[PDB]
Amino acid sequence: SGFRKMAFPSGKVEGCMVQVTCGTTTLNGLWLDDVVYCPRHVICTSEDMLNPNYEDLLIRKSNHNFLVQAGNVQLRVIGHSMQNCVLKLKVDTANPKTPKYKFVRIQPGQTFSVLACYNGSPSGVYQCAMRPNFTIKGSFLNGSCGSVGFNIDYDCVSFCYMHHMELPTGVHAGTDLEGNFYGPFVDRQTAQAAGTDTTITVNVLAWLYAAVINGDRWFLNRFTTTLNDFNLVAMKYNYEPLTQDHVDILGPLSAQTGIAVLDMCASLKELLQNGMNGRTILGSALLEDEFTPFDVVRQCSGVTF
Amino acid sequence: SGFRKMAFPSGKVEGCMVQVTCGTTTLNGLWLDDVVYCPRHVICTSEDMLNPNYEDLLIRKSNHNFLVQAGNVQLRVIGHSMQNCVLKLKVDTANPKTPKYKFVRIQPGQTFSVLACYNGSPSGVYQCAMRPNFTIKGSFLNGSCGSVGFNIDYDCVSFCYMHHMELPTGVHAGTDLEGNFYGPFVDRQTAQAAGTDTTITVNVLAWLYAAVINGDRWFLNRFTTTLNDFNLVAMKYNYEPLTQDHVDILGPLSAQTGIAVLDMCASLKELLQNGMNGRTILGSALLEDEFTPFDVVRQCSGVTF
Ligand SMILES: *CC(=O)N1N=C(c2ccccc2)C[C@@H]1c1cccc2nccnc12
Ligand SMILES: *CC(=O)N1N=C(c2ccccc2)C[C@@H]1c1cccc2nccnc12
Repeated sequence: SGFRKMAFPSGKVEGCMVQVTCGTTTLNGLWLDDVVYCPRHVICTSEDMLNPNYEDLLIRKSNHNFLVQAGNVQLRVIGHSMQNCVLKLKVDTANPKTPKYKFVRIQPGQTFSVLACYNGSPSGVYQCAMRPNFTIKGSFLNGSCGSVGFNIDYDCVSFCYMHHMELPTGVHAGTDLEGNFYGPFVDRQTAQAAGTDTTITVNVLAWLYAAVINGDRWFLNRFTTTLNDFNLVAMKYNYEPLTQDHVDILGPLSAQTGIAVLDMCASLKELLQNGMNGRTILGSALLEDEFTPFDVVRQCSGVTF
Repeated sequence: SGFRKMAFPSGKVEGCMVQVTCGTTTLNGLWLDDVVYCPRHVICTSEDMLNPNYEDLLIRKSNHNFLVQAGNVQLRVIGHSMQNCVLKLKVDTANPKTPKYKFVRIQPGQTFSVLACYNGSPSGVYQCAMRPNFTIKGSFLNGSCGSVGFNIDYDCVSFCYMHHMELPTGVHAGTDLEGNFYGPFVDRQTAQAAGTDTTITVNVLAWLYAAVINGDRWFLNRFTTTLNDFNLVAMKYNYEPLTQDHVDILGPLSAQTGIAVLDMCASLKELLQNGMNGRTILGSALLEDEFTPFDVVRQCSGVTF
């Protein structure tokens, strides 16, 4: 049946993308009800980014200094305020295309879809995981600021990420929809450290179950292991330790395939210790950790929205 | 800046997905203007699929035997006809959400986005390439029939694929929007051969340019080669031969990076002959061929729709 990195349909989110301009700077905004959300660094010039004092920079700005455009229509700004690293522009008209929505702060290891935008217009959609070190490995060029990450539950869009910056290492950093950064990052053009990244062990195991469901079974060995013995091998390979919560979450995929979680752990241990020996799993020559146990189940059931 | 497998925004295509039922069989249809397009095997039972005579099976069906539903609204069917392996149901109302559209028959090696649907509702979106052997490696469960593939050019949606079946090998087969299968496949439950698959050489080269644009340069060697010498190595590795048309298409990426196409060919030759030696390129331990030279340029310019 196949297994792919699948993003959510983006239609409900396209209808919310606007263009926000403040002087020389243009970026993307999110229009829900009568409020437009965008990164607060829309108020900065290139020079201001070296060491910005956002409170002082914002005081020089009035409602008329912000131009919001949705399609070829100019929204009128009647209020402005800073909430952490997000700017909230109150507009005179509610978005008629506002979907049912929630703002959520996702956990490291969880996935979401990104609708990459430029000048308020969508260009593409792809799936991402929030790394354990709170960075994402996306595809974002200059102008993509304000692009959002989200998940869908039938009719409800849960927004979880807003793009703010690229670190000098090439990975991406951003905030939740309340303006709080994921990780220790700050909205300033200064060299910042993301820290050691680790592999999402529960996600690699979920992907091994999807491989068995789709006929790939070569990696299955005759060994089993214990949670502590496996974790001795996980720490050496910078893999996050496995806990009984992760084993419980893997329950449905273990019940569907007849393979106990600890037996799948022993196979992962031998893959970590001996490599793939020129072989592939689900069309990949690496161990994949950007698929949660939920993403595996959704793709095998055909859950719709 | 990053490089990802990015699908087109799916909003314009979600508005066209309907559910089509004929007796016991339900699948997805595409509603454009006053016509619904769906696989003709919507008229079959499971037993009929072993050896269907579509002309005889369709004669037993009248307009009232087809139920078309878009959301919770039942469209009235006022005409029906078979065009190759596609059924065309004329309805009494035009889709108010019909985008600007074209039907196109794509070439092997070209890419497109798939909006996987179940019961007329979208579940996800992902990018695919039409393999040189006219199969696709997608993610499709029972009920996904009628799901469509497409590309977007600013405001115009070009539909290129309709999902019809999975081969016993796990790969997927389907038609263009005129009902003509890509490849030698037929809509029957019989064992079918896809034939030897080859690697899209021009796509692997485009991906090597994107790697250099994003800082990955380790694979660049001090060698060059000729078109015929490279093709001697391509034939041995089941890679499609490179021609001056492919070299011309790679022109912009060669001009952007300062690396002649034939020098990138020599690097590909050494990667084919010596492997990756435990290293990765753009987060992959395999040579990627599902990105066209156009997909690389779009992702480095930020082209919007
Ligand atoms: C996310 C994004 O588009 N940008 N982030 C930028 C940044 C610069 C210094 C420190 C942190 C973040 C620059 C770039 C950007 C933002 C807003 C408007 C733009 N217009 C043109 C080009 N780049 C940008
Ligand atoms: C594409 C698709 O969903 N299906 N294709 C099927 C097929 C069977 C035999 C030979 C060729 C193709 C079966 C499956 C399907 C189609 C239509 C309705 C369904 N309802 C439930 C389950 N599967 C299907």
